[PDB]
This record gives sequence, structure tokens and C-alpha cells, in this order.
Amino acid sequence: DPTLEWFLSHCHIHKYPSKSTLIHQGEKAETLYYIVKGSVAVLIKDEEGKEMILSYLNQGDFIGELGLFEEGQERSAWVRAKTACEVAEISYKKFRQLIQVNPDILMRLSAQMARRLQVTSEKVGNLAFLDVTGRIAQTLLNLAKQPDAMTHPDGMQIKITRQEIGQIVGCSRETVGRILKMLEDQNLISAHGKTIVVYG
Amino acid sequence: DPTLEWFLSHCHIHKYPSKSTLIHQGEKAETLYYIVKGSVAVLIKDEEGKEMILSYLNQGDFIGELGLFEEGQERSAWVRAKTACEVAEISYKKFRQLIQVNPDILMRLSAQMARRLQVTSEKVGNLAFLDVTGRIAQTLLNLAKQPDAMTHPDGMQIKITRQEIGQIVGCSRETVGRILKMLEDQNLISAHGKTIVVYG
DNA sequence: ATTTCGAAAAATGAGAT
DNA sequence: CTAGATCTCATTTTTCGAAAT
DNA sequence: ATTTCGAAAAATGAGAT
DNA sequence: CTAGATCTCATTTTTCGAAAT
Ligand SMILES: Nc1ncnc2c1ncn2[C@@H]1O[C@@H]2COP(=O)(O)O[C@H]2[C@H]1O
Ligand SMILES: Nc1ncnc2c1ncn2[C@@H]1O[C@@H]2COP(=O)(O)O[C@H]2[C@H]1O
Repeated sequence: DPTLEWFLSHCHIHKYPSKSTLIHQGEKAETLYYIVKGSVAVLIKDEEGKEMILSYLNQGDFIGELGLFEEGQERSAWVRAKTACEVAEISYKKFRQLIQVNPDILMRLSAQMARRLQVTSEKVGNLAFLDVTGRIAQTLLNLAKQPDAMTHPDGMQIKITRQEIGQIVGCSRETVGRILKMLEDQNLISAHGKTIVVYG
Repeated sequence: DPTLEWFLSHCHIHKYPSKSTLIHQGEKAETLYYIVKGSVAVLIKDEEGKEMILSYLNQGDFIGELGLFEEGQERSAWVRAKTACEVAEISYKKFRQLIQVNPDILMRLSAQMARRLQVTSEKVGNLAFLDVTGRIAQTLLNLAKQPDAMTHPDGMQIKITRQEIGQIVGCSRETVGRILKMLEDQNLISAHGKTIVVYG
């Protein structure tokens, strides 16, 4: 499209190898990122180092957008590379300028912020309203919504570990394992290792 | 300041009494809200009617924006008045106009969004990494800092039910009652009825 | 506005499970 | 194993409308 | 350099508390 | 109550960098 080609123009693209950290919590922020290629995982930790995945951000998604509206803001989370990422970087000071001339670019940003809020909100609900099974069924549907989600005649096909699912719903790897089978025993999903198939 | 009075100048003011419903989750968004005076409660329900309090919004806070970025969108949650409010309402299409005769108004709304995401994200953390005592402990401290709290000789004072408190930390009223008594045993607060004093 | 007075509606705890 | 969830009524606390200050 | 392969590692399955 | 967390061990799957092609 128009504007987005112009934006990237003034961005300083960089490379990040999968599993490398792109953003640190507590970090002072002055940089707005943009994922041109690759995918990351937005995540937070408890005082024990334990970690929860807040979301996954793929291509065309903005990163570290939060510290852009107030002075002295710190990164609210970590943002790790899941695959090899190709991300465009630009300072807050500069980005704010790209808006002056064409506020259509902030409209793209705001729209994405809006969406995240809906999902993060829906997430808080699941957390209080559903049990691990409910939370797991839900997260499975969400994983089938991801771009790196392949296809299967039985439905959609994803690749992820019981370990990782637990960091998403906030339960144990055991609990996930117990429940995963329980779902397979009702032909709703086809589990076999690090691969899950959601019959849909 | 200008940007706002010029904003209101194009809005249609409405008044709602305490406890009335301003937004019904599920309905089609086509309107925007700005709380000129008073305060509201953002909340979600489950099929069984259980209610969860995502947030409290107050004077100067925008409402009903999540739908403003994409076509065919539904209100994400219910919004019910806490106190009597005087709200400014404007259409999406009428707002899309203003944003292009001064995008400074968009920047300002995006700013409130960014903040709600930090906050909602933090809520995700709490639910996962904290025991009910901790979350409740956390809530009182916050509520104690809400614009509608009352100064107290020994601290800040608030009026809220155990019921409601459980709708913010996600747990039953029974548990909020029990934990409440222990926080008093520890001379951390004094709870008489719905009035709770949070010792400075 | 708000302090009062009598319902009527809400919100609680107790302790068993 | 164990934080908490639930379920039940008998009991408080509040809320709400009308009335006066 | 890119591809094939057999340990260490990471991820799980089980069963008791 | 009772959904899930923890712990311990023993087995499977993956991850990966040495070696190979
Ligand atoms: N709930 C969320 N959903 C998606 N992305 C998020 C969420 N919370 C934080 N982030 C991203 O993680 C980044 C962490 O640093 P910033 O606060 O600068 O910007 C944040 C967002 O870009
Ligand atoms: N997590 C949240 N925090 C604060 N406000 C919210 C949250 N989720 C939804 N809202 C508000 O509630 C509104 C529900 O309908 P909309 O989606 O139009 O817009 C939403 C926001 O104005």
C-alpha cells in the first residue's frame, strides 16, 4: 500500500536471530519497531523468572509502541524472536514527525493497539471465567488463527509444545498434557508430539 | 485547552444516571464517548452472568473507541455508570472527519489506549503470578488511589463490597471476606461494612 | 443538597463439602 | 497436597423513595 | 556452504501427595 | 469438596553442531 512504503523508507531495518531478545522490561523506550519478516513472542515474567506469553506478533505488526505517548516510559514486556526476524527501527522522536506530515500512519498503529486491547481483554476474561480446559480449547482456536499455522483437511495444523501452551494459559506442562489427551479422546484434536491438529 | 473544546463543540452531550448502562457488549459500534464528568465501570460477562471488572474509567477518559478502527465491529464490553455522568458522544464517521482536520485528537486517544494496554497486561500478570491475598492487597492500594477515594485521618478510605472486589481480582465473595479479616488482623486495614480504611 | 425513616434489596459469614 | 470454590440460610448492611431542612 | 546424523537436551508420560 | 500444582523418575522427541558430501 501507499504510506507504509514511505514509512519503512525512514526506518533503519535490522536483523535478529531467532530466540534473541528485541526488547527488555524496565528498559527506557525511544524506539518503535516494525516487523517486516518473522515473528516474535511478547512475554512477561514473575519475580522467580517464570514466564507467561502475552501474545504473538507476526509480520506487518508494530513493536514497542507503548512508550510512545508519555515521557519516561519503560518497556512493559520482553519481546523475543521466535523465528529469524527482519525488523525496521525508528526513534520515537522521528516517528512522531512522520505523523505530522501524514497522520494516516498513526491510524494504522492505533488500529493495532485497539485490536491488542480487545484480545488482551478477552484474555483476562478467560483467565477468570474459564478453567484450564476452557482456556486451552480457546488458545488452541487462537493458534489456528496464526499465520504460521498450516492447513489440514481435518482442519488446521499447528506446531507447538505442551510446555509453551502452559506458558500461554498459565498452568503446568502436566496439566496441559493431561488435558491434551482428554481432547484427543473426543476426536476434537489430533496430537502427536510437537504437532497439534485442531479438527475444525 | 482548544483541541478539546473544539472537540466537544462537535459532540452531542448526554447524561446518564448512576448505575445506568451506556454501552451494551455485542452491539454494533458507530459511536465514541468522552467522560466530561463522573465515572464508569468497564465490565464483561460470561454465559452464566458472572461479571468481571476490566477497568474503571473517569473524567477525561475516552469510551467506545475500540470499534472505531475496523468496519463491522461489536462493543467489546459493557460500560455502566458508577456515579451520575455527563458524557460527550460523537459518531465514528463524524470523528473520522475531525481526525483529519487535527490528528492531535487521535494522538490523544491513542495515548489512552496505550495506557489501558499496559494496565490490562499488568492484570494478566497479577492473575497468573499472584495469590488472592496479593491481588486483593494490590487492589485496595489501587482503589485507594482512584480519584473518588476519601481522605482519612489514618490513610485513604473507600466504599466497595466484597462482591465487587472479587470481580476485579477474580475470586468469590467468600474468599474476599476471609482474606479481608486477615488483612485487618495484621493492622493493615480496618473494615467496617462496605467502608474500608487503607492505613497510610 | 441532604439527614431522616421505613421498607425492600443486597451483601455477608459460617462451616460443611 | 492444598489454595479456593460452592452451597445455604440466618443476619447484617445498604440502598431507595418520599419529606423536611 | 548446505546437508546427514547420533548424542545431549528438552519435552513428556506416569503415578503419588 | 476438587481442579491443578508439585515432585520424582523413566521414557520419547528435538535440537544441534561435528562431519560429511
Ligand atoms: N498485551 C500485549 N499484546 C501485544 N503486544 C504487547 C502487549 N503488551 C505489550 N506488548 C508489546 O510489548 C512491548 C514492550 O515494550 P513497550 O511497552 O515499549 O511496547 C510493548 C508492546 O509493543
Ligand atoms: N481492558 C479495557 N480497559 C479499559 N477500557 C476497556 C477495556 N476493554 C474495553 N474497554 C472499553 O469498553 C468499550 C466496549 O466497547 P468498545 O469496543 O466500543 O470500546 C471499549 C472501550 O471503550
